[PDB]
Amino acid sequence: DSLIMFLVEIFRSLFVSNCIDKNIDNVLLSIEEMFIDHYYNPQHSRLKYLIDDVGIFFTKLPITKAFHTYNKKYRITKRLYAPPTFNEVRHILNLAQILSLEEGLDLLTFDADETLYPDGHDFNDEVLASYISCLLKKMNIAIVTAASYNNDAEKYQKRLENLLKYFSKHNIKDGSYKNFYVMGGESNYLFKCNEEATLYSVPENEWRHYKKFVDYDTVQEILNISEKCLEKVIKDFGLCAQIQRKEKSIGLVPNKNYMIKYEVLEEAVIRIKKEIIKNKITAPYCAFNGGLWVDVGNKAEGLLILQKLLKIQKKKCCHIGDQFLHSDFPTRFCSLTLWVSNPQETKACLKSIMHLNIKSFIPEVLYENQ
Amino acid sequence: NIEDIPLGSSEYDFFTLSDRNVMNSDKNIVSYNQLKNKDSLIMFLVEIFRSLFVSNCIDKNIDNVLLSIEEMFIDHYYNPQHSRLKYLIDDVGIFFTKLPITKAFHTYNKKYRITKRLYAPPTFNEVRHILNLAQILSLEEGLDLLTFDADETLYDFNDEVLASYISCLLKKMNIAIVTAASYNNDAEKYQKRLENLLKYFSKHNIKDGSYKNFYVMGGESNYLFKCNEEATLYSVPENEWRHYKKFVDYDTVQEILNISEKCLEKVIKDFGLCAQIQRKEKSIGLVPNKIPNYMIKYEVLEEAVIRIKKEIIKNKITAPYCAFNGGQDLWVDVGNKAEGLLILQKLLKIQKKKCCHIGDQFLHSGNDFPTRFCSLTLWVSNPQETKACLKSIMHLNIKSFIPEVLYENQ
Amino acid sequence: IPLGSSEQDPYDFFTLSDRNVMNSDMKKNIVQWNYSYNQLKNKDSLIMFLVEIFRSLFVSNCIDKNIDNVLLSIEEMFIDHYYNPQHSRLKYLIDDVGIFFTKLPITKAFHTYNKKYRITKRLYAPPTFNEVRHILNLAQILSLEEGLDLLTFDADETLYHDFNDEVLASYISCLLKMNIAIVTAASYNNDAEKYQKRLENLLKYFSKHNIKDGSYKNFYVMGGESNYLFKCNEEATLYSVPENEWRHYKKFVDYTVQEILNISEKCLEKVIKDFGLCAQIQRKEKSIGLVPNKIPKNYMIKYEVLEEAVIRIKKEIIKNKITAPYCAFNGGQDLWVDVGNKAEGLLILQKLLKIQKKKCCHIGDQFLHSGNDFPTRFCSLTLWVSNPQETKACLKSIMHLSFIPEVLYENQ
Amino acid sequence: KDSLIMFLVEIFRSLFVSNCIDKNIDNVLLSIEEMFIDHYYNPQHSRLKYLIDDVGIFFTKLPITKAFHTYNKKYRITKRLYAPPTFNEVRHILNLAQILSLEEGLDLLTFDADETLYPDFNDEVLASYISCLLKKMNIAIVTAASYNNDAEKYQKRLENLLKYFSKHNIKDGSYKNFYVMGGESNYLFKCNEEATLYSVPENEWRHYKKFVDYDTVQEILNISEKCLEKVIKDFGLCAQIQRKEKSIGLVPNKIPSNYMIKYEVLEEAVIRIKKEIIKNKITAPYCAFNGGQDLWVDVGNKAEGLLILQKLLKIQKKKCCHIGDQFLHSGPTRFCSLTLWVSNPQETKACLKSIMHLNSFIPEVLYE
Repeated sequence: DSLIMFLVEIFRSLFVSNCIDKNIDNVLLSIEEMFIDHYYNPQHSRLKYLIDDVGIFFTKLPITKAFHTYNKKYRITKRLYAPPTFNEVRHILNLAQILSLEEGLDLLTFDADETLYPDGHDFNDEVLASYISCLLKKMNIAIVTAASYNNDAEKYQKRLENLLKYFSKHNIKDGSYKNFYVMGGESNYLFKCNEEATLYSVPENEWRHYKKFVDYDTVQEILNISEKCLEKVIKDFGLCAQIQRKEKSIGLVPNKNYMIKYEVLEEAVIRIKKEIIKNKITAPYCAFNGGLWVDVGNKAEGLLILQKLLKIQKKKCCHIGDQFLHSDFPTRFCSLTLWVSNPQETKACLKSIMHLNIKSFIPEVLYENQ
Repeated sequence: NIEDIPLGSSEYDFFTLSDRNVMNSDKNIVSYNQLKNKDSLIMFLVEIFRSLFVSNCIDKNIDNVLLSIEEMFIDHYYNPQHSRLKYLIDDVGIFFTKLPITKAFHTYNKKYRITKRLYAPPTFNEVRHILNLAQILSLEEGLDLLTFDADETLYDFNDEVLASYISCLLKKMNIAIVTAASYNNDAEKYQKRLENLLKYFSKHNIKDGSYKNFYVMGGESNYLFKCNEEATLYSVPENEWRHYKKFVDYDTVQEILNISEKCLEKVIKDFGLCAQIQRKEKSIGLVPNKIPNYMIKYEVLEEAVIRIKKEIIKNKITAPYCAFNGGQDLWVDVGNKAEGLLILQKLLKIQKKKCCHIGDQFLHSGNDFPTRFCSLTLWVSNPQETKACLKSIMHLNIKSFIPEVLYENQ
Repeated sequence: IPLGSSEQDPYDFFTLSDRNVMNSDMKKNIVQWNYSYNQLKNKDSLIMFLVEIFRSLFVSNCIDKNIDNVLLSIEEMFIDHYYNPQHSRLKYLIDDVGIFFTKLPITKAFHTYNKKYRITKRLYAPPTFNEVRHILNLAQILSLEEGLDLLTFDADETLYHDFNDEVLASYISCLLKMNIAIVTAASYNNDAEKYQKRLENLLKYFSKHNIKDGSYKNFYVMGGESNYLFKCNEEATLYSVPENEWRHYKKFVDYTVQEILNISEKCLEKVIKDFGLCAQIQRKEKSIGLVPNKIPKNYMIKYEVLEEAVIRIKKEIIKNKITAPYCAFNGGQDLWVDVGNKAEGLLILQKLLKIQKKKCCHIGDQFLHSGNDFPTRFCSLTLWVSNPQETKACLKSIMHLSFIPEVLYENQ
Repeated sequence: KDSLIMFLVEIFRSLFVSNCIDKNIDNVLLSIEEMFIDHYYNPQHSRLKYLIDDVGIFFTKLPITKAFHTYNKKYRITKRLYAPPTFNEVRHILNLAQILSLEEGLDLLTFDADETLYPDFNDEVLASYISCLLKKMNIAIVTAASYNNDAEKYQKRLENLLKYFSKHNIKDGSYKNFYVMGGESNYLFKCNEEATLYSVPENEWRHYKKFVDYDTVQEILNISEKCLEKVIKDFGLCAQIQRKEKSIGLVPNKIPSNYMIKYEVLEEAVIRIKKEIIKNKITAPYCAFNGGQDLWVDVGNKAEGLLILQKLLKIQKKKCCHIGDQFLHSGPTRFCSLTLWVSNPQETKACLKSIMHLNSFIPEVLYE
């Protein structure tokens, strides 16, 4: 809600000034030169001054070609009473990031909790599985999830079986199955795929040196502080819920199920962080309300581990998620992040990613089949 | 009559909260001015509880604050035009009953203990619950008519526990269904949408005379239907209830659709939409084509509504209508669900303190359906809330039952 | 004219109009810089509408380059609103914008202000509300290629106690050689001499410079907002213009006038008893006021109590169903309800002199009055000046209507 | 108190729109006073600190409930049906609670001269109160005007106040308790038997001040001088750069018979200065101030000077009270001593009259 709101008001002022359908190249190219200036000198840039929480530009964002591409198809400037909206600027920034990938991509990462199964149940989309299939032939595919199953690959495969079903038919002969990765526990458990389209655990020895270290005792007392507070949350609000503890995660689960108020869940999240602050713990963790789980580790550092493990340059990486569902350390600080809000947008970006170096193909981020 | 209800049939959310293609699931994360204009009475109470919370007194004795609010509510019930509440909030509505807002808060606070929170103040959704509680607690003498907004709270129908509650309440009061769907006077198509509800009526509502209390208002306020002993819908002739409705000349109805048709044809050209226009007897719509369905941008559909409203003002038309979106298509109806409610209580000769409407104000504008003007309204956002409110209505007068507006089994 | 004599503006917890607390020019601009967006937007919606446009151009880092395409598009809307004030696109975006009696060259006004003060060279301070108040004042002055026949001043806001500025008495004098009108809420019946005492040093200047060429006849004074008219004679002395002479240009209000005074008096008597005020009520033929008593100086009435009393009187006016035009103001230390309207007093002066509205200009400070009482740009072109330095700058530009118009600094 | 005043403004607004503020609101007020008392005991872990981050520290227990009753009984703002409490009335109530918390009196009373004493000093009734208060406490005046060691230049501004001391505060030796701190926190002065200012040697009080070396003080002025030099050329100013040893200023030139700089340019230049210093990794407390017509960046701050006079005169923080105007410097002294926010001379004399009667007199902070 920083860079998007930045352009939204700019377009709102061009709208009410009655010039947004005319030649706004002078305004667009000044913003683009701002973005190019920020890409070269990201510290003490002019964009940094206006938007202090702005990330790092790993690419040169062609925001002028992104607006012209979106406006030629959807004619948002021909609307007399409806200015450009939050979602249209978001589509334009997704359009600019895809257009900036002239070199191509070697690693494409997904947020499964938001992109592959936002419903909360196993993968289920053949067309989406087909896009991931053909993209796996050209690049590495990694999937990041907050599921807490420790290191048993059968539980993670249960959620992605419909996706691994498609790998069985087309992704075994050419050896592309070797490049598919799964990071469980946000950033603590890694899995790969074999010839039989089955997930197997990658031992820590093969990738532990790519993850920043956190003390075992530090991990535990994070869960200890989280445990006592949830116990008080149960007694304070008379909840019919139970605490489920794992090696690096602890959760507030309702008994089979019972409904916990969304506000009480948010209240519990604010008691946890505030308590961890009072004990002067500096280790990164992720207290998450799903409509509660406290994982030691976040999905952003999990994207970092995968970039080091595969030895990929920041330019050739792109992450796909839905920032509506979390409001968190932004994953945009570690990779190029597309923001998709429904499956039709996800299949639109994946189709344009399949045609990156092709000039005849126009980038689309909203309608897969239009 | 609809002349007394402030309709704004022809009168911006940069975040597009009402866009359900992007707002796909339970909404909770995201909105101040948007929630305020949907109901200024809720946000009026949200700001008062927030100050009591930040003054560190919301879990102590706040009866002094609640009772002065309740007295303002009682006074607004007695003189709704010159009351203090009418001055602080201008678009409140009419309190057809005295609202016991204090006991409604104690009831919600005793079960959910929202004042025990240290960091989350009472939210907009919780005050809406407390309001629904006050509306139900005010029904001390019962209900004679219960209206449902089918498009917002019922839809086809597929909920056996919901059908059972309606059947149980059908034995005690008139049940009316108001839908924006228009299938002319053919009750077959309306029967297909309410089939599982009518099939339940066949089993439990035929022997007693309860099936005679079921009404269906199609076309928002244009096509009325009743239920026979075979649990089958049949048209109530227009001549039977036409005098309960503000008369709109047939020449005015067609001209409204003619204005809407030419605006929509221009919207098709301006944006290259793969859509066509299907025209009904009293309604007209912009419908996306089927891909050899297509998609029209949510912002283009919102642009088309405003153009249609602005062109109707240019043509000096004061007839009530409802130009609205609906996610995927555009629809202009020469009809109004608020007048549809007024027709029903005039036909049934119901006094206003014995009527209750159930709808989801998130999915409609306050210009089309103004808040608290036809009857007392319940704002529900999910079926579990609907089931909880119906069971609470089912257990009126039953002192053993504590009214619940959020959780059915809890 | 969309008058809201009994309506009220949104409440201001910051009390910007409280002159006792906001008594420094340094205090005002700091609070203007922060706690002020809602009040400034209500004082003039077209200025704040332009502030947000430049703020977006500034933040996009293009305000230093060629922004003519934005400025000329804004100017086209001002021309279309001048040609169709009822259903202009500008009317849709700004409901309370008002009437443009002239074609405003807003592009040429921005250039003129920017080339002298270089507000565009700033990197951290975008254009402010007061600078887009200045560019618009310049746009209205540049719009008078066909000049002015009448120039009106709000003496309560722009000239004064009594008139005391000979340099300001120099500008009006040579301007008097066009019609000059003085509008004042001060009510002294048809007593021509009591109005003289407050314009004493202005009229004494007229005696030395405006008698020979006969310019003294074109000077007018509207007293009681719109109740008592005065002219100037050969001896620089005000004399009463009989009400019979001009009353047909004014909306007739039934001698209804007395009932407004009875309503306000009874409300102010309750106000005194409610807050234990050491004040009395003074009643004139067409006005009534709450004045504090003398200290056995004079006592002090709270600004908020004066605010409460104003709202009460206007609500009591509504419940009595009186729709006659009037003005109840706060006045800082004393309250006054007058059966008259300065905006109506301007229309009388325009009708009395039969002058086109394109040839009329008004000088006043909108910080000191409400828009429901004097609507924006509905009687004539209006210049919003904040201190005598801006008044002399604007008057000097009107004099030389080689000269580059200046509205901010008299010398510079 | 900008954050604390709006805290109560918003709470009294809800009591207004709930129709209960004229009724008995003792439960709401004493719930607030309990939060204030808990903050006085544990300021770092208080509920109030979570609500207001910049609340600071309360050196006294605030009787905000008694302050509300006192203000409302005389002015009856709860009888207003349409004008809820304003920012100023809560500010008046916050001044009442602080004066009411001084049960044991004051040993030091401090004045910001630029904000509350300069309408040169010309007010006899104000000079009469200061003379009376000097007979029972230490009176300190803090000024941003820096004339270095030269006491004759400072005395010009306080002449009519010092000449009032000459006729009343000399026989009892009250002049020995009058102090002047020029340069914000750099030049201390005292008064002698002739009602005349004399400078105090810095060696005698420098140990009460955090030390900044000639190397650091000068670099503040070097960066400011070059940023101000760019500003004069950027906007074509007819102004000069006046450099002193501990301050440097942008001063407009006089007219041929002074010129005026746009307030936005003076604000544009302060921001350029501050952001350039941060680029140079300087963390020393300086004060870049706008002041309407001329810019001044002084090495030092008025708050540091209040701490200097506290340690020098051996004054407990409960016995200190500062009088200033925070409308003029909202770009805080509340962290060093009890601070009253006054906006006009009548408020100053009202608050001062209440301080003379700290030990039947109902406190007043509005009209004397």
